[PDB]
Amino acid sequence: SGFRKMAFPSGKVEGCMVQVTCGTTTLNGLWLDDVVYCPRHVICTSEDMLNPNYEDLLIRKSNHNFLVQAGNVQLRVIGHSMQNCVLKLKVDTANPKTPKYKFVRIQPGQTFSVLACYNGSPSGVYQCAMRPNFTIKGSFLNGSCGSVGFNIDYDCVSFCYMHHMELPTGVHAGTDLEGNFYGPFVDRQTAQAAGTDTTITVNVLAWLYAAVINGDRWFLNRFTTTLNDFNLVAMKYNYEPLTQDHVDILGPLSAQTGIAVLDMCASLKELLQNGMNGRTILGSALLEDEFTPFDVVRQCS
Amino acid sequence: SGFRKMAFPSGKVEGCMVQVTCGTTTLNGLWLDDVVYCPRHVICTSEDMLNPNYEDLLIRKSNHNFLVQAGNVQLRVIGHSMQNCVLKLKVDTANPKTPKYKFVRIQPGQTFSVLACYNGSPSGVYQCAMRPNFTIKGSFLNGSCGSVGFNIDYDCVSFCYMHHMELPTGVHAGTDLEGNFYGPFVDRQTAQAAGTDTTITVNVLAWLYAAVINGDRWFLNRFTTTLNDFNLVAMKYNYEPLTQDHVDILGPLSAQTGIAVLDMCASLKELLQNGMNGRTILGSALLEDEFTPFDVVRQCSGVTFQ
Ligand SMILES: O=C1C[C@@H](C(=O)NCC(=O)N(c2ccccc2)c2ccccc2)c2ccccc21
Ligand SMILES: O=C1C[C@@H](C(=O)NCC(=O)N(c2ccccc2)c2ccccc2)c2ccccc21
Repeated sequence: SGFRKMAFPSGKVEGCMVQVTCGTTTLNGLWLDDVVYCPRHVICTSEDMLNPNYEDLLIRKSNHNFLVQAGNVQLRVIGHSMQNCVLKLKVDTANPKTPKYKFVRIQPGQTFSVLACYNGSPSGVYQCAMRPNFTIKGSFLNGSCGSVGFNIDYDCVSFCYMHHMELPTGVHAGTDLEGNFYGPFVDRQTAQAAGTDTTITVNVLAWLYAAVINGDRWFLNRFTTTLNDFNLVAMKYNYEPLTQDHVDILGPLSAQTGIAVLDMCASLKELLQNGMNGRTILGSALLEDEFTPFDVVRQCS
Repeated sequence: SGFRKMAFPSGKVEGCMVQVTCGTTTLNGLWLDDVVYCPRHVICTSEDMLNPNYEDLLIRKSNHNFLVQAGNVQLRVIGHSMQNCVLKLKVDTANPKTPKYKFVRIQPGQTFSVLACYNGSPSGVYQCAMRPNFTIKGSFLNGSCGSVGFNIDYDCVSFCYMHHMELPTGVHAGTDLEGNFYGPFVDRQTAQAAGTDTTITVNVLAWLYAAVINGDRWFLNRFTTTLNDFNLVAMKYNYEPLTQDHVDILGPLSAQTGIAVLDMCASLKELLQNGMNGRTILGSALLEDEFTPFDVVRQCSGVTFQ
């Protein structure tokens, strides 16, 4: 019983964090096997960012210009290359603490744990969702660049986010570990902005189920709805559409509580229109959308 | 920018978790040097818990009646002893992943991270507070007993909590690592229940300071209050009394933001009496009390661990 914002244990990722220095800049990197991954903007000065030619900037760098340190030890850099917006530093030692891992690109709505680091050392761990507008709402300061986001499933780390920049609105932008940005962002100095955001409907439904597992019931009503009618209401209130896959993914929580998916949608429908009436669900006065149906199953069953 | 409920990195603690099995019961243990610490209720059958005589139960166990496993390697038990509500199993090898560590007893209102574990395998980590009523509002299922709570101080893990039971309201009770319970709970089947709880005032104020640091300023107003006047309103909404010590420890956040402590109390007074009128603070439509003053400073100043 209980329901908390729970992160993955971070130890397998802590064993991969390093510090990467190129000239006057230091940021974080991720050491897997004999490669260190970090944002390619490490190689840029402030003046370079106005109009960078990353391929030329990198031609003017050599292996010796990159200082890589794992705790107190310098790694020898023996090669360098760029894949999209990620720099890959080859080093002469494979990380002995390399976990089982994969790189995955996640969809909006999906959650992960962030290990916020500075200078290759950890500050803390917390859960984030990829927003529909491809930002995350993290907690990050200068020098957090190169911190990563991940999930852990049957002993295997799936890295899905590398942190690159904070946007003027105070939210965060980055890439997958193949170096492709999430959303319309770029690693140079230009006006760029996140669009309008929406609420992750399937996550809100998963959280309602969680509330029912923990004994909340007051929002269940006597009504039902169709998927198409629910989606008409959702759009008015800037909620993402709910798809049949979503319904299917919510099956297990449906099974466990007795509450048909469309009946829970009928509950949300009334909440979207009429609000929470001064009431709380699982410790909150707003509808929470950063728990997936898998986050809920993991903690509640 | 941003302000999250941030847990400690858990790697130093993950390397200490093991499984302990006695009869049909399996729960988690903490392996530090050549000792394994776990709840002593591991030695009890369901029959025994009505009125356990732990020293009579324990004297009847042999070393070989305990099965301790690190992963799927057996740690042979070579000695046992009880200290308060914790069992200490001496084992035949020292954990080579033992971090620097200390046992510390925390006070109510203080915060720590829980590493929730099942069958000796960590499943996740979250940050929570010790409630005024000495419970924790954790997230735990059957099997979680022996899971621990901790803080990190530079390179040192300060262990503060070991999980023993869920009470009937769905909150959590346990001990320090010397096996003394927080609060008036006991490790037997009783009708014990969670006493009346309050909101941790100082922590709410700390989080309003976090909000200001992050640019969320709408609840700042032109009024002030005295400490005594404030406490009258605190009493009515079931908030802990604010003391001059609490006022002192908000000193640094006050200095950083330029908002006097008693002006921030004036802002909270108004939020209590009026509510939020539809608005949010740091993404919440409720007043949050699980960040301490030091927690705000640590996150906002990018403190790391070694
Ligand atoms: O969460 C973060 C990470 C950090 C950040 O935003 N880094 C970005 C950054 O430093 N640059 C850059 C700038 C000048 C030379 C080279 C790179 C940048 C610029 C444009 C596009 C992409 C990268 C930060 C700073 C202050 C507060 C919060 C935070
Ligand atoms: O958060 C937890 C941990 C788990 C718990 O509360 N276990 C308690 C428990 O197993 N016993 C006991 C019982 C029979 C023999 C021996 C011990 C118990 C009884 C009284 C006093 C203290 C210990 C649990 C069960 C359900 C949901 C959530 C949770």
